[PDB]
Amino acid sequence: SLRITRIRLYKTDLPYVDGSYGWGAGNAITVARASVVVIDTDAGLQGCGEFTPCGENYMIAHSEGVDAFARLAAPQLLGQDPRQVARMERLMDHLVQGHGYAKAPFDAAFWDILGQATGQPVWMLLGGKLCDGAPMYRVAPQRSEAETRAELARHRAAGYRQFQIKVGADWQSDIDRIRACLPLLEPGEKAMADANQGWRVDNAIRLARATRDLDYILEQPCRSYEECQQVRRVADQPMKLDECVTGLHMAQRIVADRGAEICCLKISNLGGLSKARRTRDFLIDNRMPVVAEDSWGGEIASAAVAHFAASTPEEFLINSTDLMNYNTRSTGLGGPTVHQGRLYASDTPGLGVTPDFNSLGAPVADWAL
Amino acid sequence: SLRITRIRLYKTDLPYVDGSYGWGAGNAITVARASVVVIDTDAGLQGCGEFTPCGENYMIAHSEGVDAFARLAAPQLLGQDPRQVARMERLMDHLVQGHGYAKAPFDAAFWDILGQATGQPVWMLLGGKLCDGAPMYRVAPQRSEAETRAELARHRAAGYRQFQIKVGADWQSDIDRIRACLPLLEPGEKAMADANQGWRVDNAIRLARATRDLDYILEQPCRSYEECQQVRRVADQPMKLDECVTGLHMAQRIVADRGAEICCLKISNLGGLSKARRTRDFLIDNRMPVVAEDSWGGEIASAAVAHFAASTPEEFLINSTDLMNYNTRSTGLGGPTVHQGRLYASDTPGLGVTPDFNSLGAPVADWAL
Amino acid sequence: SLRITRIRLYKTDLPYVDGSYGWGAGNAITVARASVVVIDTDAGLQGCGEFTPCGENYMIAHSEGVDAFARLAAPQLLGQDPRQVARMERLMDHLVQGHGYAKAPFDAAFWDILGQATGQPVWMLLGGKLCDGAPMYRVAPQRSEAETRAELARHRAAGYRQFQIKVGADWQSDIDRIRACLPLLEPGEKAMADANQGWRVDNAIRLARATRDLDYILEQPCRSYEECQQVRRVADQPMKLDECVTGLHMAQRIVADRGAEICCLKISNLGGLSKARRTRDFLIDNRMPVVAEDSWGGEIASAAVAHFAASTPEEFLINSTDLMNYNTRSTGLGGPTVHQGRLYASDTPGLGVTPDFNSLGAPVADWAL
Amino acid sequence: SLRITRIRLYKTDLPYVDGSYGWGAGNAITVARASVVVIDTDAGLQGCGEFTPCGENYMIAHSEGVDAFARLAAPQLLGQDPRQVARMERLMDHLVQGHGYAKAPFDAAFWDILGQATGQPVWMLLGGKLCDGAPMYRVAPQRSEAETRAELARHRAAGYRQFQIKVGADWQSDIDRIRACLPLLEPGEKAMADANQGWRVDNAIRLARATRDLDYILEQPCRSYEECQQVRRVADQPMKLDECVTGLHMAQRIVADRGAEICCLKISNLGGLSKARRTRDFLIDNRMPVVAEDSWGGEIASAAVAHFAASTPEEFLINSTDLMNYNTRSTGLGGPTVHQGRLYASDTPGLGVTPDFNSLGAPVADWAL
Ligand SMILES: [Mg+2]
Ligand SMILES: [Mg+2]
Ligand SMILES: [Mg+2]
Ligand SMILES: [Mg+2]
Repeated sequence: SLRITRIRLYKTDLPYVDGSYGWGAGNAITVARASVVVIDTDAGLQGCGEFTPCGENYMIAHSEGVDAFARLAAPQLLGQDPRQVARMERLMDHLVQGHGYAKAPFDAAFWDILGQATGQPVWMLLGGKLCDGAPMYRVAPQRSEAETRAELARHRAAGYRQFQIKVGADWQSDIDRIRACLPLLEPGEKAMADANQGWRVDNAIRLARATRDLDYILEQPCRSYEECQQVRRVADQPMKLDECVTGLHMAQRIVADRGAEICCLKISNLGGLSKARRTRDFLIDNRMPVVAEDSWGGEIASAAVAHFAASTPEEFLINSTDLMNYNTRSTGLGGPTVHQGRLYASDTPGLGVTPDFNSLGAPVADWAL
Repeated sequence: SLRITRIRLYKTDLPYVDGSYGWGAGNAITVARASVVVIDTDAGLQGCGEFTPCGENYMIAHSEGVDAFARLAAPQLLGQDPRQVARMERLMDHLVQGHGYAKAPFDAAFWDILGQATGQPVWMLLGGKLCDGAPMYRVAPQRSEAETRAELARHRAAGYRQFQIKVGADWQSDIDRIRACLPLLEPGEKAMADANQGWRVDNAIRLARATRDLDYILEQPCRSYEECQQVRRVADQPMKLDECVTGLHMAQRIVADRGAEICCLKISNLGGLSKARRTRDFLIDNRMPVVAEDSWGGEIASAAVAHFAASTPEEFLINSTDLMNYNTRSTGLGGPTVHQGRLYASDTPGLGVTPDFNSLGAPVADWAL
Repeated sequence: SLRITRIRLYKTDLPYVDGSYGWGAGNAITVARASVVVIDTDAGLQGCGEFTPCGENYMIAHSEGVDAFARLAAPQLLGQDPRQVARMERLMDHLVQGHGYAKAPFDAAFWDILGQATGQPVWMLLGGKLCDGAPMYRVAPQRSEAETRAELARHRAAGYRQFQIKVGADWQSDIDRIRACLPLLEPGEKAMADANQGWRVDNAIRLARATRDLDYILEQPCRSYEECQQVRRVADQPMKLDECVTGLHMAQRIVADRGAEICCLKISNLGGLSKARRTRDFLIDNRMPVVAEDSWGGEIASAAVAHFAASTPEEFLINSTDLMNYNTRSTGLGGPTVHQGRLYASDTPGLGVTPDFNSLGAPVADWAL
Repeated sequence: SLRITRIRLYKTDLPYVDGSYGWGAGNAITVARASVVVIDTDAGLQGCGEFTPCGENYMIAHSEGVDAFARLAAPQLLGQDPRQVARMERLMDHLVQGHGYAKAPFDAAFWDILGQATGQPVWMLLGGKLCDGAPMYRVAPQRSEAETRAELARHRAAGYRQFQIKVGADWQSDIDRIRACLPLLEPGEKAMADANQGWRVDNAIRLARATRDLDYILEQPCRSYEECQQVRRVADQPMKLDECVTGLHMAQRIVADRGAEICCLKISNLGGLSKARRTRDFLIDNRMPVVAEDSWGGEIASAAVAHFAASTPEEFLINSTDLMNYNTRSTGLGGPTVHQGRLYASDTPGLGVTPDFNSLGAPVADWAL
């Protein structure tokens, strides 16, 4: 028998590593606001979760929305059994409809507590270690042709075989970016051109027609699924859908249409690790390749990502990412590690992460039974 | 770290409690043939699982198929970590395609071992106790109409408030059998008419038109999904689909069509608890009412059923049944308990059931290292 | 009048002529396990049939399943009239649902008995000799450039005009294999790239795109039909479906969608010569090109293949294969022949084959009336 | 080895046993014009076939069309092997397109020859005796309440349990016919209202709505399939489709829509026994109830019908009919028999009928090798 005796909410800043990070149609990242949920039990077990967006207009999700949900839910979540992850899921969904991003860090703490109570890592409770090290990608580059060929060779020797070309702000120069990058990677390598919902549908098509002879992954060219499918009418490139993959309902529709070659799964865009796990399991059973990820964050959100990716079948997992190494600051102590281009989950009980209390500060809100 | 060190296959007879069990187009269960899989490990943890068909021609499943599969798979499973349920699932699926019924006892034994290794019941590893005592039904087999009135008094006495009327042997007398049964039930009580694929489409339509002024659940009127949809065109009765619900592919088709009011989920028909869980979770998310069951069997089969039912949201769980109480003989020691017409899962680690070695006899096959 | 008086089951090892057979996503048939069914009658007419899998995970079928089926069904088949193939078909399908592969050798033995009782070869009862010598293909060859050009020349000289490029284990080098083999063929000639369910959907699309300028038959690129259709969205190459063609239900779907250019018909994957003939005749009437085959096997299986091929209209028959020539051991005495790259059925009554009792050994099971 | 040496065409009058035969929207058949084909071989095996329309405007078929087909095709069939029924089918279809009704007597004669060459009845060559005595219907009656009771009592005692009401000339009084006939038959019995393509779609709907509380079979209410489907939008009655079922293509459409509860199969409307068998087997595999019959005719047409019925699975065979007993004159010697309201095929080799050369008179056309 277990009871939740306390809920606290922490908030901190996570500056970008380079200082400047561009995405989509001219968006700006410099500081990302983190929300850390800490849940305490009468047996002295404590779990932590995290939601951090990559921009406040990236998905149907913003940083102040975690506080507002917690204020309604946390008094109603006190005295309840936290290792019963699905029971907590249904209770949080009975308290407020939608708002999945805000429930996400609570759910990760519940999975963390389940892991500690069972003496097992989170990947074990998600089915086992189906992937020994998730493959990763490098977000490189932007620079000169001679510098690009050098930096790709530094990524190649480090073990990276997959590269993201960040596009979506100017379809015409994006054509030039794609055309110049692809002869610079060698035979076995993957390039994904992510527009981050950035192109208008006509301009997306012009780019597809101009790069029709080329082998790359066309990733989220437009905002809606319907615009993306309209681009797909012309585009033969393996299409990766990301921001529009908001849950099981959209996954069902992507499957019904065979509407993408890769589905990108962001844990908090799917509304928590419980819902993210169910969407991937559905997509895997329908033999759809997936990426296992979250929007942004430090060690705590990255620990959930690592366990999500390790529990994905190796045959169908395209990549994952090391979200904690995109920041100069931290949210938790521990989390996942990176070894030779691959992302590895912890094998210790729970999420393998505890809150970095000194980085976060005193809690901004607090509910004790 | 854990390894499978021994696999034993057991076979035993399970005689029916009321002599004959009339189901379908003229079939009968007097003695059902149980198949029990016992898995040993190097840490001394033992898991067990059971498949028992309710008739050898009922679904795409028969008792001798378990032996056949076990001969092919069991040497390949020795030395493997049975706690990693999804890894075993994919291993078994890599070794043979389909034949899910035969993989089902092995899958139940893994969830048993993982349960013991975590110190938790199977319902906790399936999400939590989302239902505290599954509302039960009792099947009233194909007998005379004067002696099913007394059987519905006998089953109501045992605390059941839901009754499955076995029909499907003759549409004409089945109309009479339905019309006589319905005014013999009190407020709050439900009836389902299960034809067990027995009716021809034209006859099923005739039955549906003749009983249009009545409230009962029309269950699997014909063999195929398509046939049942042809009936549904005319039949306004809530339709339960059962035998044709073979997996997630069918679940997807049923949801796309909104093709039933109830989907029955038999563990062995879905290919084990791992796959059953996922079809359950998919249907609940699409707000399809479910029944959590298996085909037939003793305490071991019933243990997996009870944990499956307990982790199903009570809002969407129509019923389950106590399979172990249909037989005069046992497969297991322990298992689930029933109290006032509700089925309760065990709260002890693992499945909460061990093999009844004295009832089972010497194993028919034994693989060790 | 005729009655089955004895059913015997034989099992034997069929080793591959060239050691190992590399198919699909990295699989190997070093030794195949043959299942031979032998049926005796009260007029002393004997029938025989064979199911042998090309890998135990190739389709929904394994070698131990025949044994399992026979144990349940054979006591019920004694005393029954084997000439009446549809009655026997019916009976089997009443005893078990699905498991068509296991029913397949029984069905072939019945067609064998009907042929002997009517004094006609099996092709005659299948409709007549609609093809005089079925075209064949060679697997060809994974070698040098000169050694390939020379080995294709000797197969060409021997009468072969069609070649199978075995692919499916590595999309990237599979591109190279297709690109290197096509300029080595001359122009009346046909290449089929069989991935054997090997590719992930995205990689199959990459391959199809990189070889869009090339004329070849793209064969079963992915596991499921839906995945193959997703590849077909992009690939203009004639598509051959094979392992997903499991029955009439699927053929209807394929025809409705116009979803392939060639349908590959494996006798045992269709559930026997009775269901294979009906699926064949359905596709032919809808003007779909067909291949007439089976999974694997000796002379007994090949005899069923040859008569199946001989009764396929020449205009729509793509090829067949000499399965008996892939092994170093025999299941049968007699069987079909190969002349100038073409497969010829026997013209003597029945299947044209008797069991090689010296090779088969002691029967593993024997039921007598 | 066998060769067609001689083809003869005969023509004869078959007067209706009860004067005039009222069907559809104002049609009457008093004398039907039979076309009998007689095929001789070099081994002295003779085969016969028959097509007789029930009215020249009944289906896409008339009596004079057999002559026309024969004059074009018969010189091209001399020297051919008649036992190879699919080779003959495909030769005919190569010589002319469509006109299957005219090919139908030739097809029957080839099945006759094959049965003689193999020493087996045609039902054996169509799979076996899957129905022992096909159930029959009586087209009765059409008169007063006192006279209908006496007529249904003699039919009941004679074994009949199924009754056709000939309607379709006046929807308004067809409502009254249905309404007055249905309560004059007991629990087990059945009744089909055959409008024989006769109602206009709005009138068919008015009839459907007026009788929406009644248990009968709505048979071919309108001419086209689409008109029938429009009626079916409103009509919950089991729908029987007949004249519009012209072949496999239409049977595929019917299956896809699940657009009927019974399909009526007329051998000559399907283009002969070969296509008729393939269409039936397809519908039975899709679990559609069928009627096995033909348009009209004497002992030769009825022999083919009885063999067609006998090889239809009894679970799915609704009824058949004794065509020879509707006429006062003969086309053949032998044919099927009737006992206790069931139609029985012959067990002797071939069709079980020879041409009644004395009734047929001089051959109208004669082709010799
Ligand atoms: Mg992205
Ligand atoms: Mg049921
Ligand atoms: Mg193939
Ligand atoms: Mg009719």
